[PDB]
Amino acid sequence: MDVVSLDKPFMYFEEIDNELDYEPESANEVAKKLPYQGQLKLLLGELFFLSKLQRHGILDGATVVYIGSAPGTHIRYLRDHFYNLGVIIKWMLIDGRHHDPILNGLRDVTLVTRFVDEEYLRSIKKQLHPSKIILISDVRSPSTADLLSNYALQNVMISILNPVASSLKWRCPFPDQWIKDFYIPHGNKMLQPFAPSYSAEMRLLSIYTGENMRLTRVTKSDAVNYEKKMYYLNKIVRNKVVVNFDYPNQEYDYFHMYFMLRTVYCNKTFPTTKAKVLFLQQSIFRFLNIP
Amino acid sequence: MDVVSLDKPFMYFEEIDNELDYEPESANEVAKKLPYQGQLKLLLGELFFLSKLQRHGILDGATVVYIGSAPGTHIRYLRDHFYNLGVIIKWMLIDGRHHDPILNGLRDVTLVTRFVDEEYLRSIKKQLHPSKIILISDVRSPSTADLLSNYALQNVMISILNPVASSLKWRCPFPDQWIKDFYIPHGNKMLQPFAPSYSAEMRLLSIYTGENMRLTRVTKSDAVNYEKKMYYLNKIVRNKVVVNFDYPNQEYDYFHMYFMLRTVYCNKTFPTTKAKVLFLQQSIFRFLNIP
Ligand SMILES: Nc1ncnc2c1ncn2[C@@H]1O[C@H](CSCC[C@H](N)C(=O)O)[C@@H](O)[C@H]1O
Ligand SMILES: Nc1ncnc2c1ncn2[C@@H]1O[C@H](CSCC[C@H](N)C(=O)O)[C@@H](O)[C@H]1O
Ligand SMILES: C[n+]1cnc(N)c2nc[nH]c21
Ligand SMILES: C[n+]1cnc(N)c2nc[nH]c21
Repeated sequence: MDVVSLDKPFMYFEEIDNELDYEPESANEVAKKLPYQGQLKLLLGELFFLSKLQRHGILDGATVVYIGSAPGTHIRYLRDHFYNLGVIIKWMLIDGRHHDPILNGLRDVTLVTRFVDEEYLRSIKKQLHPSKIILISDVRSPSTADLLSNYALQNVMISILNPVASSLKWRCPFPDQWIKDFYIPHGNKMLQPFAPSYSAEMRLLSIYTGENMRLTRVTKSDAVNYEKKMYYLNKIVRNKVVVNFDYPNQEYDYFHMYFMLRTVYCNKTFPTTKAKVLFLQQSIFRFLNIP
Repeated sequence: MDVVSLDKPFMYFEEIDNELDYEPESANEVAKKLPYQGQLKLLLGELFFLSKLQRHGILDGATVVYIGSAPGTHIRYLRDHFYNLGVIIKWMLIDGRHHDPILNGLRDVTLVTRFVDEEYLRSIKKQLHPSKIILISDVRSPSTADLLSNYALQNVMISILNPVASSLKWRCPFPDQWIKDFYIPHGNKMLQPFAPSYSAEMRLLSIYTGENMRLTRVTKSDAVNYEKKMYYLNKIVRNKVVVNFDYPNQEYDYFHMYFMLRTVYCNKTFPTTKAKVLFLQQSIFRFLNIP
C-alpha cells in the first residue's frame, strides 16, 4: 500500500512543491473511480468558493450567473444548502443544453436555454441591473484553439458582467500544442479533489475590488510548469493513503475533500470538525447517489 | 489681465481640484496659438515620459516602438537628445503615412510604412525578440466608435508587444456620445502643456512590473467627470498668467512646461533649475522653428 503522513493537502497550485515529466501513457489509465464523480468535483469546488464569499459577506443578496450549467444536477444541492442557511441568492443558469428537471419549480432559480455570446451577455447585464453578480463558468467547446476561444469568452463574461467575484474553469493548454500566449484573470488556482485521474484542470477564484481588473499572461514555459506540477500531483500525491488521517477513508482525495468541507457553514452545531465534515460528506454522497 | 499665484501646476488628471459644466460654444474658439504646437505638445510629453524611464534605469538598451509616428518631426529632437546623452536606444517608427525626411539616414532609427494590425504586431514581436520594448502610441482613426477601436488596438499592442513601459494617447469619449464601458491600462494620466485650447486629451503612462497587466473600467459617469475637470482646466486654469513665476513667459502652459522640463537630464551643468529649463526650452523652440 502507498502510505504516508501529511499535515495538510495541496489546496492551491502554487503549493505543489515538486514536478514530474508527463508520461503520455497515463492517458490510457482509468480516469474515474466513482459514479457521478464529475458532479462531486464541481459541487465541492463551488461549495468551497461560495462559502468563501459568504465569509467575506458578499454572497447574500447576489445573483449567481452560472454559464455552462447543464445538466447541473449538483447545483440543486448547492442551492438547497444556502437557501436552508437563510442566505438570499437568485440563481440564473444558462446553457444551450437542458438542465436536470430537479432544478425546475424554484422561484429563486431561472433556467435559460441559450448559448451565450458577447451580445447576449450585454442584454443579461442590462436585465440583471442593478443586482450584484457572482459569475461561475464551466463552458466547454479540446484543441488549444478551442480552449483559447473558451478563455477569451470567459474574460468577456467578466468585462461585460462586471461581477463581484468569479470561479472560472482553468486548464492550461499543453506545451506541445502551444499556439500563443494569452491572459487569464488573476485569482487563486484552486485544486480539485475527485478531478479525473490525470486532469490538469483547476478553478480560478477571483474577487473584484475597486473598478480594476488584473490579468496575468500565460506562456509556453508556464504551460510546461503546469504540466509537470499537475502530473506530479496526479501520479504521486493523489495516489497516497494518508494514514495519519483518522477518517473512514484515508485516500488523498478524501483528505483533500475534508479540508474543503471544513470551511463550509452549517445550521447544526457539531462538537468537532470531524463530525461536521463526515456529516457534509454523507449528505453530499447521498444526494448524488454515490455509495 | 487674469493673474494668479501657484505653487505647482496640475501634472496629472487626479490633481485637478475643481470642475465646470462644458460649454459647447468653446469649440468655436481658437484651438492653437503657436506654430507647430502639435509637435511641441508631443515632444514635451515624450521627453517627460522617457526621462522618467531613464530615472528608473529601463530606457538604456530598449527598442522604442512608436506606432502612429508620422510625420514625426519632433521625434528627431527626442532621438538626438538621448543619443547625445549616451543612452543606447533603437527606434522603430511605424505609420502608414510618410515620415519627415529628417528622420532618414540614422542607423538607430528604422522607419516602417505600414498600418499595424494584430497580425503585424505579432511578426514585429517575433522580429524584435529578445529586445525590451517601450511602446509609444499616437494612432488616430473621431466618433466614439473610432476611439473605442483605437483603444482596443492599443490594448492589443500591449498584450502582443509586452513592453516594459508604454505611453498611450488617451481622450475619454464624450458622455453625450457614450456607447459602452471599456477598459484602458492602468497608468498615470499625464496632462499636456500646449494641447489644443479645449482638448480633453492626456497621456497614459504605464510601467510593467511582473507578468501582470492591470486594466481599469471607464464608465459614462467617468466620462462626465473627465469632461468637467478638463473643461475647468482648459477654461480657467490654462488661461492664468502665473505672476509669482519669474520666467520670460508666465502663461500657465509655460509654467506647466517648466515643471516637465525640470525633470529632463542634460550633459551641460547648470547653476539653477531655471537655467536648465530656459536652455531646454530655447533649444526645443529653435528646433521646431517656434519664435
Ligand atoms: N457559450 C456557451 N454558453 C453557455 N453554455 C455553453 C457555451 N459553450 C458551451 N456551453 C456548455 O458548457 C457545458 C460544459 S459541461 C457543464 C457541466 C455543468 N457545469 C454541470 O454542473 O453539470 C456544456 O453543457 C455546453 O453546452
Ligand atoms: N494601425 C495604425 N498603424 C499605424 N499608424 C496608424 C494606424 N492608424 C492610424 N495611424 C496613424 O496615426 C497617426 C495620427 S497623427 C500622428 C502624429 C505623430 N505622432 C507625430 O509625432 O507627428 C496618423 O499618421 C495615422 O496614419
Ligand atoms: C491528455 N493529455 C494530452 N497531452 C498532454 N501533453 C497531456 N499532459 C497531460 N495530459 C495530457
Ligand atoms: C469637441 N467636443 C464635443 N462634444 C463635447 N461634448 C465636448 N466636450 C469637450 N469637447 C467636446
